[PDB]
Amino acid sequence: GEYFTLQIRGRERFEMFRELNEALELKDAQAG
Amino acid sequence: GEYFTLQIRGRERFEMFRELNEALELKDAQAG
Amino acid sequence: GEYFTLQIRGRERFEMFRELNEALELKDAQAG
Amino acid sequence: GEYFTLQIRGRERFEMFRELNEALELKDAQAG
Repeated sequence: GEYFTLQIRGRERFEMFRELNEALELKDAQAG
Repeated sequence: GEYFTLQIRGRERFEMFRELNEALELKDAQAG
Repeated sequence: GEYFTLQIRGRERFEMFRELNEALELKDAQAG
Repeated sequence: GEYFTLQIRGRERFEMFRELNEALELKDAQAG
C-alpha cells in the first residue's frame, strides 16, 4: 500500500536491506 | 558511516525492517 | 553452495526468516 | 517460545541471517 522510508547507517547494511526489499518485491510481483 | 534511505512498500514490511534495523543498531552500540 | 541450519526462537520470527529466505531463493532462481 | 530450524543455502547468506537473529535475541534480552 503506502510507502515508508527507513534511514539506514552504513553502505553494507544498506545494500543488505536493499537486496532483501527487492527480493520481497519480486516475490510479490508473482501474483499480479 | 554515511546514511542511506530505503523506500519500503507496506506498513507491515516497514515495521519488520525497522525492527531489524533497530536491533542491529542496538548490537552495534555495545562496542562504543 | 553448502547448506547451513539456523535455530530460531518463536513462530512469528521463524515465519519472517522463512519468507526472507524463500524470496532470496526466488531471486537467485532467475539466473539459472 | 518453541524453536524452529531453517535451512539456508550459502555461507554469506547464513552469516547474514545469523547476525540478524542474534541482534533480535539481544534486543529481546533487554526486557527479562
